[PDB]
Amino acid sequence: QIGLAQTQ
Repeated sequence: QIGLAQTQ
């Protein structure tokens, strides 16, 4: 289980 969230 991997959750990866990115914002710029």
